[PDB]
Amino acid sequence: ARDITLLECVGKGRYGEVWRGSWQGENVAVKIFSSRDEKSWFRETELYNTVMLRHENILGFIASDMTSRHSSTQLWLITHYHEMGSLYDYLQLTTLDTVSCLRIVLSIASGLAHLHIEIFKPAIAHRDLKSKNILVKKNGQCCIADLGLAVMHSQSTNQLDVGNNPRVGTKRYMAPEVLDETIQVDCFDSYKRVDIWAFGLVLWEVARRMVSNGIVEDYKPPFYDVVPNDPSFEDMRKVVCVDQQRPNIPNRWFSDPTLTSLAKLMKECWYQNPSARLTALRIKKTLTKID
Amino acid sequence: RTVARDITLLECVGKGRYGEVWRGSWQGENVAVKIFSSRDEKSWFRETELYNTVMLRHENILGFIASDMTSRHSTQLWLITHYHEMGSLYDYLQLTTLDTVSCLRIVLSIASGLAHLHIEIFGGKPAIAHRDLKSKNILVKKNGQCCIADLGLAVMHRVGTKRYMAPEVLDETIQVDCFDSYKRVDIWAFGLVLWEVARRMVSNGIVEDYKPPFYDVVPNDPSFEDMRKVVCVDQQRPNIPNRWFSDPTLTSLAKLMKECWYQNPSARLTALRIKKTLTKID
Ligand SMILES: COc1cc(-c2cncc(-c3ccc(C4CCN(C)CC4)cc3)c2C)cc(OC)c1OC
Ligand SMILES: COc1cc(-c2cncc(-c3ccc(C4CCN(C)CC4)cc3)c2C)cc(OC)c1OC
Ligand SMILES: COc1cc(-c2cncc(-c3ccc(C4CCN(C)CC4)cc3)c2C)cc(OC)c1OC
Ligand SMILES: COc1cc(-c2cncc(-c3ccc(C4CCN(C)CC4)cc3)c2C)cc(OC)c1OC
Repeated sequence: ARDITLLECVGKGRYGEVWRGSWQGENVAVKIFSSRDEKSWFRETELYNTVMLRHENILGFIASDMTSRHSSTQLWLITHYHEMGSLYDYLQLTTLDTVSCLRIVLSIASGLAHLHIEIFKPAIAHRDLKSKNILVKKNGQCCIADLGLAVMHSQSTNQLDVGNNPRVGTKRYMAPEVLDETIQVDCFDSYKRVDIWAFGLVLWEVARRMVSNGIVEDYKPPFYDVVPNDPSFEDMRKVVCVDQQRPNIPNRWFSDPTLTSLAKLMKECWYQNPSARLTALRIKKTLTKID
Repeated sequence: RTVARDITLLECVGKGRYGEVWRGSWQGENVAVKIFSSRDEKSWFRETELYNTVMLRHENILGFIASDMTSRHSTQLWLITHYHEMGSLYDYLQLTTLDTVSCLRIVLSIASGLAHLHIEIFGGKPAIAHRDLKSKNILVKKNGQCCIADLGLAVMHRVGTKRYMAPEVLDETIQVDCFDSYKRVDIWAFGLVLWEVARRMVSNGIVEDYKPPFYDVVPNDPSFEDMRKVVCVDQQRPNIPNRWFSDPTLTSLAKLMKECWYQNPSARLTALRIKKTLTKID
């Protein structure tokens, strides 16, 4: 059985559309790519051909299809379906206790460290980490989605595959070295460091929604207060590179041991010097020790 | 909205290192399903990337339907195309002789497919070199035209089958930074295909047996070294039988295949010049 039924659109954008569908009675997500984003479809297909990629905190792959008759091409990616939707969605309708906040950020760190670390599976940098690319599971863990911009590297064979996708990361989550275009494009470690920056921004988005002493912040995206709505590449460069802005730590976090620890972590994701930033493994280890 | 992805696999029509090819059906409609071996997965990725770049549509190119990747307990890679029940030119030449019209129709259809691969169109398509042209990678259609198959090694602007390698590939002098070099390698291979087909064309009651190129000078599964010695060191070329020189079509085809086999790659005819020559024969 390969028959798939499309039930409802759960997402529409420049990237294409995502549909909740049914396959052998089980929900599946079906991403239909815009022809503009054919290189992401191909790159995502290459990444999911890695057999050790499979991980509880990585969106689980089912199939990839390129179909064509005459001059018309369809590009499908079929994955497991997460009915609670993205972290970005989830954070806007719920506050978190300490246990939920740490389960979410530890699971994202565990997924990110699984991507970053070579197994003797190539080491993989994501390059578009953001709360819309993180899905919430019913067990309270998250999984990382969208490997369309991913870079691969094996130290074992001295291979670096940066792909040929002209797509760039989400402007709001771009590291300073990405915004000022100084990033070392033939250095694998540069791409892991951009992920750590983005992860710091996701930590901040999540921590704002953890209640302490009866106080919580509203859901906001990174840099909500310092850039125009729908910020341009230049808008983000101004705040991150010229103004040296970082997300503000609400003073109320400093009364809570958990939020104090998370504030320290996210600040170690945000050094302008990329080599100063924590590794995904160090972040995983710190979050394992926090309670 | 239902998406019927169910492909029945009905009979296996090919097996080998590459994996297997099956006659399949999708909604009553015959399809060909190439199921790749782990060994040959790079050929699935190269052909998928090519078709994700340019959706080739040509009567003399095997018709693309789908590239499918499925997760199992490992990854299955399927390429789905149009089905040609008459099979490969290699298989077809074994149990059939040709007359002048069918011979020219076969080789002009192959030239047309190859010129279409090779030509850059702006607007369009990149220039494409095949890199494994041979009679096994050509399929015969019921209208008596062929289509070129297997873009697994194709390059846009594994190694080729050793028996069909051009001198510059065997002696490792191919100018790898000039895209025209890959075109010239295809033309050499096209020359050998031409020779395989022309042997099966009847004239004055005579035909040659089906033989693969260099059948008389190298073993079955010839080594790289076996091929280099024949093609590069001794500079041998396939035999033109005397009986061809009594027939104006075979005389013109002998001249054509000779102009595909120059040791100097830049002296070889282009696919477009071969097409023109073939339109002036008979
Ligand atoms: C992969 O291959 C095959 C696919 C199909 C098939 C099945 N449903 C729908 C379609 C379709 C409908 C409409 C559009 C376009 C129309 C123009 N508009 C501007 C945008 C949308 C594209 C595609 C197709 C092509 C049938 C086939 O054969 C009978 C195929 O071959 C096996
Ligand atoms: C990011 O990337 C990919 C994501 C998914 C995916 C998987 N499960 C569930 C979803 C989902 C379901 C429902 C909602 C709701 C929540 C908000 N509400 C206002 C309407 C929408 C959102 C999200 C998605 C989007 C699939 C993908 O590919 C098949 C993705 O591409 C890699
Ligand atoms: C995912 O996988 C496979 C799918 C199919 C397949 C089956 N029915 C219908 C389709 C179809 C085509 C095109 C559209 C259009 C509709 C109009 N809209 C504006 C743009 C999109 C919709 C649907 C396909 C692509 C066949 C396959 O095999 C031959 C597949 O591979 C196993
Ligand atoms: C070269 O390459 C590819 C070829 C094909 C392909 C397409 N149509 C038909 C065929 C075929 C069918 C049947 C016979 C024989 C078997 C029984 N009888 C004694 C005579 C007939 C031979 C050949 C094939 C093999 C598909 C591919 O991929 C999907 C290929 O890969 C690019």
